Formats: sequence, structure tokens, C-alpha cells
Amino acid sequence: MIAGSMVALVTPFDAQGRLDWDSLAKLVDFHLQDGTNAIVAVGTTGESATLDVEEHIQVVRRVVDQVKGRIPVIAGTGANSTREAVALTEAAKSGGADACLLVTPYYNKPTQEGMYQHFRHIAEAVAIPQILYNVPGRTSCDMLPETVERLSKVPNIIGIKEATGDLQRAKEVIERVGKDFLVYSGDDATAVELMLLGGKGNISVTANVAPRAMSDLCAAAMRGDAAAARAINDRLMPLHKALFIESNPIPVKWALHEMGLIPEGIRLPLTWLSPHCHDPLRQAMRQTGVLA
Amino acid sequence: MIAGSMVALVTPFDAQGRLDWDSLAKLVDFHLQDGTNAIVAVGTTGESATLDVEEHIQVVRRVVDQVKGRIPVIAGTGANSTREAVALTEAAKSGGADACLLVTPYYNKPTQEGMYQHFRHIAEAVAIPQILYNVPGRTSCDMLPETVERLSKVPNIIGIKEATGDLQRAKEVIERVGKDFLVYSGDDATAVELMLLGGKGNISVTANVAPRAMSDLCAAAMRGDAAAARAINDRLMPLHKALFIESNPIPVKWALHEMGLIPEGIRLPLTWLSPHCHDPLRQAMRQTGVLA
Repeated sequence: MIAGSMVALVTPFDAQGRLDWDSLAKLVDFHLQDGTNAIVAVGTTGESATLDVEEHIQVVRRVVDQVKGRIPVIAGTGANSTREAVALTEAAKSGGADACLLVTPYYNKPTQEGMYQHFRHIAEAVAIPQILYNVPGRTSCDMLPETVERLSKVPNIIGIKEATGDLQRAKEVIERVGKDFLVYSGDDATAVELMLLGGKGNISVTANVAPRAMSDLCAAAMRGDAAAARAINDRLMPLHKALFIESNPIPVKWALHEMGLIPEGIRLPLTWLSPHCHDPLRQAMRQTGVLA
Repeated sequence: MIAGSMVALVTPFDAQGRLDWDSLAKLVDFHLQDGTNAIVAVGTTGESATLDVEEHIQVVRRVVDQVKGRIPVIAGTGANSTREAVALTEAAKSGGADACLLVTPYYNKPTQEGMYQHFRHIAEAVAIPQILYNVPGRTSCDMLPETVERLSKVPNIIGIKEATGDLQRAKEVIERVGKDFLVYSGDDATAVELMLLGGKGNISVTANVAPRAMSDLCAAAMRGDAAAARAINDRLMPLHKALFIESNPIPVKWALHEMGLIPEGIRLPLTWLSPHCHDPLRQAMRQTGVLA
């Protein structure tokens, strides 16, 4: 099943721009060990935008391969076109993915009715669980709760990743959708309370540098042990803010390279963490016990 | 050298979704005859997000073919992947296009520095004039005037399509760049005042349904007839509003179909103009003399 701490995995690049399979294998091993519950391969954090179509499947497959099915693999396959949305998804299903994360259409701002027709079609063309992703902070698009209720009732759409960071939003949604539709967190800062409200997981960025603490945090929350959930979330707060000191995944990539897990390497337009933000971030990793 | 009424040309589809060469030809004769100063194919209005690449050079070709060097043909070519961008520009060039319109990387949220190295890379790579495109409301990112400044000093980058609709941002860009770097309006409602400030043209949407009137507006505003320009704009406001009553391409197509210039066909995730919006837009087209 799909729940708990899910890492939105970064996809490493060597200095000249290619994919480092060694590293990806290290990361998978790393999360596989320290307690991660799932892996969101090739997502926003995965730097999908700048990926090739071939590089896309070559990865989804490699992770599934290395997971031995010990853990579920969620693949990003959302496009702002209905057509490539269906295509990318057909791919993830072949590569061996267990479910897909699809972003609401960016740049072209649908109608709510358009969003509904968009996702519905994609759900009737590829038999595989689908997880809706809402983030107007990037798509210049907000999928309202009515449009969410309406889609939650479609055959193989099993949940939603909510990034707005607005708790009242994720509370109107839990209310409007059924008992087995799953609402996940997008915002790492507020994930804990979203779970305490009835959430079922966090599609985390911080989990990249601190997977084990995130597993713990999700356990405490989904049990209703708010006392503990918040204790950990506080000792991570420094991290949650530092990793967005510059657009994701520019910061988290850097931290990962600092721990010796991934090489310096990120594709244009994204750039490498500005010197500006080195001390501020490095200190956080120290405050956090990921680096001394 | 490329200035004035410029049409963000739509891209005809038939009820089934396929392209309608019969209709594109007419739209081109319409603006040809009526006096549009340049055509911008495959832009946001041209539904650039839902065209296979193959479909995208095909379109440019048959427009370039038909214009036959009479007026400038500008091709929309921006991707949020720098690699994918040089690819589309290379294609547009090798299409016969005269220049390219490139939108800032949407959804992936570049730093100002990344935005900079993104555009120079492309200007370095493809020997063809390039016109920047800033439109935050659709991208969720934003090219500070301070970055446009740096960029204006690069060889084959000769202008920007500023679409914030903020008239101070304009009073700003114009002040920071040389007179040979041209600032275009990307917002129809206020394009008249931006030209009065030193702007040289309006990549317009209204122009699809009222090309002659837009030339007249652009001409008077560029000579200095501030009284004449605002009088024409005042006469066209209801239409500027009506064309954006539901998110862009949608309204303008409905209009065009009503004039009998294009098929009822628009690709998902975009939907056909919802029923409510029919009489507020039909009356506008009438209140402003394009419909009887």
C-alpha cells in the first residue's frame, strides 16, 4: 500500500550533464535502509522538466529493479498536454511503476472543467493508480476542492498530493472525499499537521537528506501521537526552510552532494546553489545532525 | 523593424482535433489584407503546449510559405528545458521563420541567474533574432527588469514581450535598455499606454478578431496621438475584457468560429467556451462592430 514517508527523489547528474547510475543506486540503497516507505522517482524534485523521454523510463525501471519490490515506486508522468500525459504514464506502467503522480496542467491554466476532463481521460487510458498533484505555486493553477471531490470518484485515481500549505484547504478536502481516497502532503513544513488531520503521508523533499527522521515523524503522526510528531518536526524545521532557500531542487541537490552522495551536476535552466546560500544551508545541516 | 499590431495567431483544429490547413490559410489572408504588421505562430494563443514538435514546424512552414516574405513571421519556441528550447528554435529557423519568441521557463522556477544563462545559451546556439517573453501569471516565475537589462546586451536578442500589465515595470524596462532593444506589450488592455511610454508594438490577441482597428490603435499610439490612441482603446475595452473571460485561447476561438473563420475545435486540457460566457462576448463583438 501507499502511505507514510515518501521521498521525492533527486536524479543525479555528473559534471558534464549525464546520468550517474552509480549514485542513483546509492540513494535508493540509502532510503531503502534508513526507513523510507516509498519513492517518487522522476518528479519535480527529480528534475523531470529537463529529462529526455528515454532517460525517463531508463530511470523508473532502474529504481524498481533495485527495490526488489520491497517498497512502492511512484513515477511522475504529468504533462500540461492531455496526450503526453497519457503517453508518459503508459511508460511508467511498463517500466514497472506501482502508481503515478500527475501534476495539474502548468502554463496553460485550464478551466476546472478542463482539469476534470484532463484527468478523467488519463484514468481510462492507463490502468494504474494515479495520484493528483496540486501546486499553484508552480502551475499558475489551483484545482479547487469541488474539482477534487469530483475526480476522487474516478476508477483508478487513488489520491492527491497537496502543496498549498494551507491546512484549511486540506481539511475541506478530507471532508469532501471518501474514506479510502488518500490525501498526502506536498509542503514539508506543514506535513505533520496535515497527517494529524487525517492525512496518509508526506511526499517529502527533506527526506532526501534525512529519510530516517521523516519515517519516524510520519509514524508518530499517523498514529495520532502529535506529541512526538511535533518534537521531530521542530528539530527539522531549520532544514525544511533551508532546502527552499532557493527553488527546489537546487538546494537539496547541493546538500546531497555535501554528504558525498551525488556529484555536482544540475541541468539548465536550473543552476547550482549560489554561494550566497552556502553558509545558511550548511549550518542547518549541522544544526540538524546530518553534518558536523 | 518588427513593430506594431502583431497577431498572436490561434491555431485551427477541426471538431476531431486535427489541424485545419484550410482555416490557417484564411486567417493569414485576413491579417495579410487587413494590415497586421507581423504574425506570431505557435505562441500561447496558438496552443503551443499541445502540439507534437512535428506539428509545430509544419505549422510554421505553411504560414511562412504563405506570407512569402511580405511581413515578419515570428515563431513561439520556448521550453522550460534549455535543451528542448534550442531544439525548437533550431526547428523554427529551419522553418523559414524570421525571429523567435521565447517564454521564460514555466513551472520549474529558475533563479534570475539561471534565467540569464538559459537565454544566452539559446542566443549563442541558434543564429536567429530572439524576443524574450515575461508573463508571470502563467509561468509562476518572473524576469526582473534587472535581468532583462543584462540580456539586452547579447547579440541576437532584440526585444521582450512584457506581459505583466504593470505600467511601472514598463517605465522601467524601457528606461534600462537602449533604443534598439524593443519592448512589446503582451497585455492588450494596457498596450496603448505602454507604447506611449516608448514601446514599439503589441503582440495582441484582440487583433485576431479586429486586426484593422488594432493597426489604427498601434499607429496613433506610436506617432504620439495620445488622445486618438486612448479613444480607440476606450472603444475596444469591452472586447479586451471579453477575450479573457475564461482563460486564454478559449474565448478568442469562440469569437473566430462565430465570424466563421475557424472550426469548433480546441485541444484538452482546454475546453470550449462554457455556455455562460456566450452572450457577454457576443454582445461585445457587436458593441464593438465585428459582428452584426
